[PDB]
Amino acid sequence: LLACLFGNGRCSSNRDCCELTPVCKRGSCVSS
Repeated sequence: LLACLFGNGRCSSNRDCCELTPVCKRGSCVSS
């Protein structure tokens, strides 16, 4: 069980973020 391989606020898709942040909008991870 590991849903977090980034640890930052920048991404390229929803799955590119961590568990605490299941959304990726504007190329930035967010918690919805």
